[PDB]
Amino acid sequence: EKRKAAAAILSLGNVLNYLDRYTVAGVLLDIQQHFGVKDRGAGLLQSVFICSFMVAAPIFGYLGDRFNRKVILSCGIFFWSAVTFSSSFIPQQYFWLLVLSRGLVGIGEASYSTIAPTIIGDLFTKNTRTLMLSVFYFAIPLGSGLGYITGSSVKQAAGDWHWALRVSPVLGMITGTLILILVPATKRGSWLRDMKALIRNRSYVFSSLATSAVSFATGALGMWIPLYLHRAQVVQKAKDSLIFGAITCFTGFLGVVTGAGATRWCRLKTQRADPLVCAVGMLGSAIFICLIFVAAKSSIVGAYICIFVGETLLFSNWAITADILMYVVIPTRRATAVALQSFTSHLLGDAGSPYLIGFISDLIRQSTKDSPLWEFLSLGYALMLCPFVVVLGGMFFLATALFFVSDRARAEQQVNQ
Ligand SMILES: CCCCCCCCCCCCC/C=C/[C@@H](O)[C@@H](N)COP(=O)(O)O
Repeated sequence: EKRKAAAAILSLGNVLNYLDRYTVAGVLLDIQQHFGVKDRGAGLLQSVFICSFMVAAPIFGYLGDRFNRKVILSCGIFFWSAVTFSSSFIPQQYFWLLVLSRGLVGIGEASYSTIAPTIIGDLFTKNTRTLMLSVFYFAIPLGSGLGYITGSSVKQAAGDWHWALRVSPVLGMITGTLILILVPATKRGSWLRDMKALIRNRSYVFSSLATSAVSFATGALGMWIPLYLHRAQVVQKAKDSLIFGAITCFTGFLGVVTGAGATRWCRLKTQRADPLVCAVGMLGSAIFICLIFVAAKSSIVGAYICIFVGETLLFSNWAITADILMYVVIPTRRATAVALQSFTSHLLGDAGSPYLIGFISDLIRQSTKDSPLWEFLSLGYALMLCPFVVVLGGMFFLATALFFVSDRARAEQQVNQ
């Protein structure tokens, strides 16, 4: 009751946590025409969000261990909710204010993302704990798709795009209030040596690189596909991001389910089933992601079908990389491994993926005739680097597969002693 409600309100907070990152991505067209910026600043928004998130996350993992986790969590939520509401009133000439507010929202969300799973893990035990944490993660695809749908529908209804940013913090105030009320005051229960031991961990290194490629593809695509689809529709002379949000929710759930089923099918034949599957999914999704840019030139329904299948296949290896890190890393180094892997996946992945895609798009457009057709074509050419990164991530998962047996053998050897 007390702890099941706490888990419920923390799951709602995570829904809001992910609903506030993709509200900007679902209204990006209106932001560009309002502020007059090109693809570069549009990518810079999400890049600054992720660059602040990945730097604040370790610090809040260090502050939550020392001080009250629930106080930091509640102050974080309220803080990003306020930054989101206050930034909705930014006038036209201050785009740097909007980018800096995106960065501040990323700092606050880092507190929640870092501290809420520890609270849920400390409230529950065993299977109860495993299910509860799962419900918390269930909010990633639901939150993302709801962010897309919310931004698009609120811009459609209100006649303005700021209301996309204005409607969500009202729920964050209530979630922070109930986290003050519902969530109990739960208490707490060398890194460089662990890093020295983990750099020689070939399977951990290559799994981290594969996760970095996944993050690159996910960040760039989730930022730039709702806008690429709109440009495709305009050249093929709102709805796009609503359909994309529905697809995002359903494909996140379906991808987790299908990855679990595939690994459960492959446990009968290969000891390297966990990484190998992760590779075959990636080289699968890379076939379909590229097809997004082949179908959208002629049909948007084909683009949606390819998004569906490629997003199901890209999201299948989300829960299997955690399996690999559990398998190959001894539990004393597992916290450092998770922290460093998150930092590496952000830094080499989605911290610069949206800005890189925007910069490539702008550089293609500058050396070429300017037109809606060429806007759409330049964004497609820029986005064609996501399939290449997915191919490299599949190669890195294969390299993890070659060493999975050896590294898991040494991990079991060390934990048995
Ligand atoms: C073409 C690719 C476009 C990609 C766009 C991505 C935009 C952001 C979407 C983020 C989706 C995350 C998917 C992960 C899902 C799992 O963590 C949960 N479903 C686990 O919860 P459980 O299901 O176990 O309850």
